[PDB]
Amino acid sequence: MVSAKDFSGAELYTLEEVQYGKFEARMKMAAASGTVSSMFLYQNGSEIADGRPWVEVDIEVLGKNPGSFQSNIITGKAGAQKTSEKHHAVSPAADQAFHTYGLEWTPNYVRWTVDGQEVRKTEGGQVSNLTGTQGLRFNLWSSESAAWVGQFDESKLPLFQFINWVKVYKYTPGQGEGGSDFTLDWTDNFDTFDGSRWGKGDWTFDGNRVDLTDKNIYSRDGMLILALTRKGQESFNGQVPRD
Ligand SMILES: [Ca+2]
Repeated sequence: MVSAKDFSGAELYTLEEVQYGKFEARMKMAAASGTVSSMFLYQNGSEIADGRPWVEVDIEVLGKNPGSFQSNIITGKAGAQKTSEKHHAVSPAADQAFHTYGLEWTPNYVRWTVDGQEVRKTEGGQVSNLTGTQGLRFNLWSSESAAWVGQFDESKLPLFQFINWVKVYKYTPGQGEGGSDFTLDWTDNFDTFDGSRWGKGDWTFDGNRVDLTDKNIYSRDGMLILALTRKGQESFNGQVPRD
């Protein structure tokens, strides 16, 4: 899908969705005023305004402040969303080093972790409204809401978000591993783009100044790269960072 938008971004998403689990991703985020660099659980179809419930859990690095990320739980329905934005410091800055971002989802709570340390845990409330299944996604784009992400600093493009690896665990309460309540299910070390596991976004949405396209996701040197660039300049010409 293609529009006249001058920029292209990326959205990586799992082809399958699941109910509950732990999701970890080792990554280095991208950040410039005006950008959004993320990791989120998402129930496909939530955007359908037919009275259907919205189910989503977010980790979003807003480009204007690379030293922190916003957490969020989105429930309710399209046009009538219920949110819970919170902010958490990340050191060193999200775009300066790799960190391990974790999301835990059970029937009773959602937990956010950075390098194994909890930064947020929500129990009940919106967690009870996270029904159904959710897929694991990551995207990199730029919001037209200057108040949320800051004025768009186009001069800083191109930008790249690097994903070293992803681990997904099944929710095994009381049956988990090492005493925990999660059992490792699968891991992707991104030595390749595995199309049997992931999809690449190929759409855009209002408020996004970029087209999400398949040309903005690729792998090199054990890293999955998400690119935010001007249209036609999606290729990465640098050296992949080491973790
Ligand atoms: Ca890797």
